[PDB]
Amino acid sequence: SLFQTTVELQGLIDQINSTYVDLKLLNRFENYIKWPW
Amino acid sequence: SLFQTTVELQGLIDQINSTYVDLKLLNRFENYIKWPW
Ligand SMILES: *[C@@H]1O[C@H](CO)[C@@H](O[C@@H]2O[C@H](CO)[C@@H](O[C@@H]3O[C@H](CO[C@H]4O[C@H](CO[C@H]5O[C@H](CO)[C@@H](O)[C@H](O)[C@@H]5O)[C@@H](O[C@H]5O[C@H](CO)[C@@H](O)[C@H](O)[C@@H]5O)[C@H](O)[C@@H]4O)[C@@H](O[C@H]4O[C@H](CO)[C@@H](O)[C@H](O)[C@@H]4O)[C@H](O)[C@@H]3O)[C@H](O)[C@H]2NC(C)=O)[C@H](O)[C@H]1NC(C)=O
Ligand SMILES: *[C@@H]1O[C@H](CO)[C@@H](O[C@@H]2O[C@H](CO)[C@@H](O[C@@H]3O[C@H](CO[C@H]4O[C@H](CO[C@H]5O[C@H](CO)[C@@H](O)[C@H](O)[C@@H]5O)[C@@H](O[C@H]5O[C@H](CO)[C@@H](O)[C@H](O)[C@@H]5O)[C@H](O)[C@@H]4O)[C@@H](O[C@H]4O[C@H](CO)[C@@H](O)[C@H](O)[C@@H]4O)[C@H](O)[C@@H]3O)[C@H](O)[C@H]2NC(C)=O)[C@H](O)[C@H]1NC(C)=O
Repeated sequence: SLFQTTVELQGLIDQINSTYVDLKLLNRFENYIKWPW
Repeated sequence: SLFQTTVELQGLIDQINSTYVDLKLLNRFENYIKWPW
């Protein structure tokens, strides 16, 4: 039971890590390029 | 073991929740200020 819980938690951590990386990358990309495009 | 798992989960939640606050602050700031520079 503890192993299954930890595996699910690790999958969730990986997903959240990837999604925050993507969101921060999108924010930096929108800051990098000019506005009126 | 359960205390360690709960501590890891709480540490994850704190980072998630602070990241959500940080993202929403930037979103609100960008909503307040008009797009043109
Ligand atoms: C979940 O999200 C997390 C984001 O919050 C993410 O963690 C971060 O991921 C980044 C990549 O996506 C990591 O960036 C890497 O940085 C490498 C450079 O590391 C050098 O510095 C280390 C220590 O520096 C720290 O402290 C200084 C201040 O002194 C600070 O400015 C830095 O930002 C760091 O915080 C060195 O580690 C050594 O020292 C520590 C103790 O401080 C020891 O514990 C270590 O064992 C070790 O002895 C390290 O050796 C490096 O010198 C990038 O490496 C580039 O540069 C080196 C030369 O420095 C080249 O040789 C490489 O080829 C490469 O070009 C690397 O590419 C990457 O950019 C970031 O470090 C992560 N942060 C933490 C805290 O871990 C998680 O990864 C993510 N989860 C998953 C699963 O992905
Ligand atoms: C870190 O993350 C945190 C969670 O992600 C976050 O906290 C969240 O903040 C939100 C607001 O920013 C909160 O949403 C509000 O919810 C109000 C409703 O609250 C009522 O229920 C409370 C109890 O909730 C429990 O039960 C529900 C199911 O009903 C469950 O979903 C919850 O998870 C809880 O288990 C009541 O609190 C009472 O009981 C607790 C103990 O359980 C006591 O400690 C309290 O002191 C209190 O006695 C509360 O009183 C409410 O009854 C929304 O209120 C609407 O509805 C009420 C009627 O119910 C109206 O009167 C209001 O006018 C309004 O219309 C409110 O609008 C908002 O949506 C969210 O609940 C928080 N989550 C948690 C877990 O607390 C943190 O903000 C975040 N950190 C930072 C820095 O942001």
